Amino acid sequence: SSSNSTGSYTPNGIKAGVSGDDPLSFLQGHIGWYYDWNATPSGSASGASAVNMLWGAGTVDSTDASRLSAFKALTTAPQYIIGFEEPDCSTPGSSNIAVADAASLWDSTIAPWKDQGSILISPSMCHQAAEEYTKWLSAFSSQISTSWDITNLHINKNSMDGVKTDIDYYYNTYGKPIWVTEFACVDDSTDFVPCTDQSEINTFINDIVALFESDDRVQAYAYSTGEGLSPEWDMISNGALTESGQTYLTAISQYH
Repeated sequence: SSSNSTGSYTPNGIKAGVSGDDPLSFLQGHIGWYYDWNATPSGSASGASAVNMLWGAGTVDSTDASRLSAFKALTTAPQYIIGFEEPDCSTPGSSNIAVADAASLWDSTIAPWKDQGSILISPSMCHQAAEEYTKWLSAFSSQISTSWDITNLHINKNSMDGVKTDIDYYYNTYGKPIWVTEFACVDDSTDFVPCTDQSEINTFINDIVALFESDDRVQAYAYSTGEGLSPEWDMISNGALTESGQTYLTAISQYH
């Protein structure tokens, strides 16, 4: 053996993860990792790694303020840090940060942990592969002094062709391993229309989990439990695991 992160780029050798705390009790034993958009996840699961996150710059609302303040009070080095949630968007549950402000915060507040072994995951673009035209991440990449280890994607698509478009764009541009920190069935061909048909949702979840497992560029992925998606996409409903939640669980259980 030879003479650095404690963590692997695929946490615990399981690509599959989840966003949010309510799902953990249900997915435990079949996921490598989890996060809940807080500085530290409030939930816990044996067998999986907690992933830390800095959601934003701390001014969108009092939750943004609370998360930045918790992140600055960390005294124990994260294994993994996810960067800002959709700083390129201004709509609900997006962090809405100008490039220059985000670069400075990344460098001052996230980057120092790399020295302690933390794996750095980039901010997520809401614009997906249209980041080619909006140029938020590309300008951010130019302005930061400490780069990321792992390129962070949000995939909101309704076909594997669209999923591949996103992975291709980000892999061809940066040549770094990818984490899909949120995916959802959404028709984005025209505007942003979340999928509502359960049968199409099931096919999507089964298809995308197979794609991600087989794609060596994708080192981790997580089902989105974020805001603005269809009720049929909800993983949890009145404390129960929904059909969509069960389709994800069954799909990731074929692997681990």
